[PDB]
Amino acid sequence: MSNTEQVAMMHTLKTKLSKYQAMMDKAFEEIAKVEDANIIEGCTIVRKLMRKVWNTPKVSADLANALCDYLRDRDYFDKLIKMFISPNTAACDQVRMECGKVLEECTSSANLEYIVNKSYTKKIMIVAMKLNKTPDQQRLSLSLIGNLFKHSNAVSLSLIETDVIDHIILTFKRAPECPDILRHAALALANILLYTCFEGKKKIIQKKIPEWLFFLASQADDVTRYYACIAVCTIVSVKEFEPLVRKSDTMKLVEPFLQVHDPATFARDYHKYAQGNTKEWLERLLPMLQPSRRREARSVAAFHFTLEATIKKEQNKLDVFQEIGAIQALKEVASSPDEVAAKFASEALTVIGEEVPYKLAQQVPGWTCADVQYWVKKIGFEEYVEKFAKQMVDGDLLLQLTENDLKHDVGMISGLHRKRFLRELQTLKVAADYSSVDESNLDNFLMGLSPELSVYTYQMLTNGVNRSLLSSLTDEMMQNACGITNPIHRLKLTQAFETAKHQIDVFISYRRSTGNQLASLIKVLLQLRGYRVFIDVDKLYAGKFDSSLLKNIQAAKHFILVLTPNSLDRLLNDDNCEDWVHKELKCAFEHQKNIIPIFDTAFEFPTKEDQIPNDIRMITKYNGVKWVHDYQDACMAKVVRFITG
Amino acid sequence: MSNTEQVAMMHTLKTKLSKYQAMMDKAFEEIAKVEDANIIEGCTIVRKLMRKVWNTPKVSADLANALCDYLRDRDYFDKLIKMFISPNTAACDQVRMECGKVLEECTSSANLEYIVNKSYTKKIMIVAMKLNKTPDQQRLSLSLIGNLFKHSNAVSLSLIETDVIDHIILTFKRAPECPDILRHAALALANILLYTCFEGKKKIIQKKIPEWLFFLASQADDVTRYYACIAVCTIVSVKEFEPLVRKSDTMKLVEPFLQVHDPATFARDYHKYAQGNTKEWLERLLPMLQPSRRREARSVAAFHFTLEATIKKEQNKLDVFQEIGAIQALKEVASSPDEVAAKFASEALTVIGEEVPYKLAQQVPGWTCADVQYWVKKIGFEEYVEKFAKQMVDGDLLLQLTENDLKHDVGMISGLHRKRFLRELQTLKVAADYSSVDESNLDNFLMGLSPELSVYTYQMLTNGVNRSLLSSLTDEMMQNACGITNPIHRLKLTQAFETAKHQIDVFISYRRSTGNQLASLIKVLLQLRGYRVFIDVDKLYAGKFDSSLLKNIQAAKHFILVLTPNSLDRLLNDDNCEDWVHKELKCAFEHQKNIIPIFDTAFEFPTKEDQIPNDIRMITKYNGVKWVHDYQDACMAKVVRFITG
Repeated sequence: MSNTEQVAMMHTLKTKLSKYQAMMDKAFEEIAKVEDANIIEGCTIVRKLMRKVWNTPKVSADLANALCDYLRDRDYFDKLIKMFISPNTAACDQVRMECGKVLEECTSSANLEYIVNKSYTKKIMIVAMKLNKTPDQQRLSLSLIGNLFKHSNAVSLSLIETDVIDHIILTFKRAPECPDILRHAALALANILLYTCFEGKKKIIQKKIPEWLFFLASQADDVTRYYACIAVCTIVSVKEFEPLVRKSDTMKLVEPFLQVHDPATFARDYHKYAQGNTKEWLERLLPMLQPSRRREARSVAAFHFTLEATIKKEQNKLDVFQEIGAIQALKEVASSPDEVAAKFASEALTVIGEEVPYKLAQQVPGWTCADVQYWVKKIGFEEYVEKFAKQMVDGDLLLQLTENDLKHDVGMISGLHRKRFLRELQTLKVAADYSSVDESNLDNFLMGLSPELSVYTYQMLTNGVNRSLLSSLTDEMMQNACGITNPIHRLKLTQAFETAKHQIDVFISYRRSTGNQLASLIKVLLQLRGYRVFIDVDKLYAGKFDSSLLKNIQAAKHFILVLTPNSLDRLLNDDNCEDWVHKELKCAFEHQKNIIPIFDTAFEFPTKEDQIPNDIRMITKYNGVKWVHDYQDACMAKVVRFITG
Repeated sequence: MSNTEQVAMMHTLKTKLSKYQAMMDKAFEEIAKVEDANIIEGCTIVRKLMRKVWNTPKVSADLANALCDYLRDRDYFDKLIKMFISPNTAACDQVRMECGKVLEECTSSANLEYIVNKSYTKKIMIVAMKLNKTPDQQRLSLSLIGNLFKHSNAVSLSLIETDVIDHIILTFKRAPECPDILRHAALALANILLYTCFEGKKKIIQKKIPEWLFFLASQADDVTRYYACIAVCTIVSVKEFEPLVRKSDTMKLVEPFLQVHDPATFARDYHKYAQGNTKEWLERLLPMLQPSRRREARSVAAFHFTLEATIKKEQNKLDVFQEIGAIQALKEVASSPDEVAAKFASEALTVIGEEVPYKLAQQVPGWTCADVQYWVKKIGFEEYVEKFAKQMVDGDLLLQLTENDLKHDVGMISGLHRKRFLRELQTLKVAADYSSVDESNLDNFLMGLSPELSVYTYQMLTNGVNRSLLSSLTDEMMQNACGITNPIHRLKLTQAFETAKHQIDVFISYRRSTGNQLASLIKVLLQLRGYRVFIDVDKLYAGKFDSSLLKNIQAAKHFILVLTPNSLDRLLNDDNCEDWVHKELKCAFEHQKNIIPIFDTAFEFPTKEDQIPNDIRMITKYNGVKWVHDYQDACMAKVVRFITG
């Protein structure tokens, strides 16, 4: 499998993770409504998504795992557990069903560990035992039960205390008409046997489980038979229980069942149930290959490891068999006289092949020059690798590259070759993880905004940009400092800040008939001293009378009221606030403007002050400037003092 | 056939598909009225279009198929089915007829599969059996019947349960006068026999069908005879049924009927009926070439395969005979002592010739360097191919090319060579599918806007443009980022975003005798300022006063009122809205015009403002301009400011 494919996988993973995180959040909004149909629909969407994820060509396992992690990280998993185990869920069993199905999809090793750490284990087990009303409930029950049985020996042994084995027996005995029940039963038995001590195995066997595994291995369903063969061969792998399985006759079915199948053919049937098979479950199956075990057990183990090798080739994770050392046991079995086992082991070793030179870390800033060399080589620029080495290019340096650097320091002459190269580098830039350095999850943010914007991450990050600062950038800063020359991309992120939401110094109020002199004079005089001073002289707009007359007051810090003879007279009995000086002054009072009356020399307050409306009457008590034409400069200085405080 | 022709075909296909999709939509808008003449006319147009499509020089089959797909995709096909089978259609059987004729054109393999998937099959069958009232009904009936008989064995067998065979017999027996009836009968018999199991074949034969096929093969019509010869030779190809045909002279007619024709002459005759001939129908005919079958059956099969080879040469799909392996059976027959069959088989093999090196995928971004090399070669740039290879050019890179890249990295020195090359590349760009990457069918949108604009698709798509954003682009973004340097093309898409929304600009209201000279001057001054400004004097014609006065206001955005010594006067107590200035101003308010009073130099509002009707009273509290004759230019500047903000 190529480095182009390593990149494509990483890229796809990051991309679809970002996408499915968002879609999962939407589905979790329907869950978080806490309404039956919405929880059902949300869980249905999550279920569909998780299955589609598992059906994704090769990143399926990683993408499933990452979403299982995200479910824990978001507490979505915790919420599902609570909204499954809660007795209130009896209001609609279909809510419990959909929650349970999702939990089934999400029962990763780390999710089961979470369940154990939070001690939900027995609650979930009992609630699975309560899921019994229909074959669907029974299948889901046996599934969740069997999934709990993928945790360590102590947990399985603790769960034996529930006597769920008898519940399992009764479940398949009730509804053998469903092959999927027989599958989930045989699965549960395989899992518990694989994940239990000698004592617990003995307790399981006492429930006539070898004879029930004979029953299961006698069914028409190859997946049930596969699990039944694994389960009995797990028992057979223990010396003292071989006679009990011999008495069950199941070993006599085992090898013929394997003989009439091929692991890779069975893989295509088994895929739906192969999804979620894991390293520690392989580590526990590995002992069944050993020459100490029965030919039957060795044959099952060999067939199984070939099947897994097939799947792990597709996943590009054949390394697991080297990590657990299974390759040695396969060689032993391939050399053994157990022809069936030896064939399957030889076939498994045929699938094993050879290692990758490097698995590249998605944290590409951490790349050594050796990594860059390998990448460059594999993307088909071999003749330049020596020059990259000579230039001592590293992960960080790659991310900074421009065509000039190629043109000059790499000496890479073809513009076309540069285009080609840069396309790969852009792909890589998008694909790369930055969480190594991105404290702010700016990468995640950009991906969410649009995936390609990932390309800019490292530049802006290294310029010291972070997720909080994005609000504050000009198109210039973006374009130049962050190098986002594409205006389309700039527009996209601009839309984020367009959607992230949701001055006058002095207003002059005056009498239009008489304050006209003093007010505009004040306007002009204040325009000397650098104040923005505004007044309804020469300015009105937008048709129906301009509400600017109050908006301009709201924007103003200071409110000057010109008081000329009889200026206040029309405010008398203006209780309906019809007078515009009233509207202006009321607005000033409501918005706590720094209000200054300026008294013309001839001004006098109205005799009937009590007739001034209550909301504005306070103006008769206010702090103001008696305007004296003789002392205009001093009067204006006083006005400025009231403005400056 | 050249790659230039592959491109021309692909181009034409994409082009005419876009066109005929739009035309089909128009016809479907007539159908969607659910009114007899509109359904009839729409279906008539679709029928004409489908026949014209079938008459299209090369791409006929693909274009027909793509439109059959589009019909399903648009649910147009579903609508036709419903509007055919519905009992309400008995209101006008001509509706059912036109729907049925269109369905006949549109009964591709996938369309028949749709019918089967939706279980409409028996409903359509029975309704076809009800189409019996005229020779036209009978022909269409036998057609739809025969078309249903081109689905797989189980469907044909299920339709035998209707005893439609007796209906078929009675139909042609009723109307022997019509060659087209005899054709659709012989077709239905050929199809059902070709698409049925042994048991169903036996049931068909029991309806005296060999003797009816004698009758049909005895008729003067060569197309009826062809189908009759195929039908009997289908029966003759089955061991137990040779005597059931041999009871009749039909095999004795068969070879002489072939002998007096040439497959290519018959192709030109049969064309009308040669349309729609599937691979699957060929796959079922292939066994009739085998040396196990009669000389008659081998002769029919050989003649037929020559005829089909003739048509598939024209359609550029000779590959079918390699895919189904018919070439081997033709070689066997060509080697056989069946001289007539051997001649036709030799002629068929003469037509077969040799394969194309590549059939290019219209998804040209997916092209390998090998594909580009092949393209470059075939467009007549062979001497550069090695340089393209050396430059490692791919599908994506081709789409990015500029003359600079040719000039430098290809070292294509002739500007003329570049022009020539770019012309082909533009053609290819237009022709190419992008749906591989275009989530939004922006390609389709651009094509619909104008086909050549396809040229820009890949650039803007790779810049991250999508169908939603197009509204929002500046001429700069278009020109520069999207590279649409042709302003004409920019204008075209500008028209699209103009018409993504949705003349007198300013109306002048006045009291006639006092707005007068000023009102007129306002028109003149605003016309000097470029506004199309009109007045009460101008816009009264050939009818009632209101009915010409007011319409100007709705089309205007801006509404000036000249306020004057009798402006508002006649509005007082005008509760019945009798005053024309009232009607004008009310209309302005109702349609939210940005209304601006212009106060004459000696203007006063009515002090008895409370007598102004409530719907227009707001005008006394409006943003206006005091006209002062001495400052006419400043006043008009102010008017412009109120208009523009």
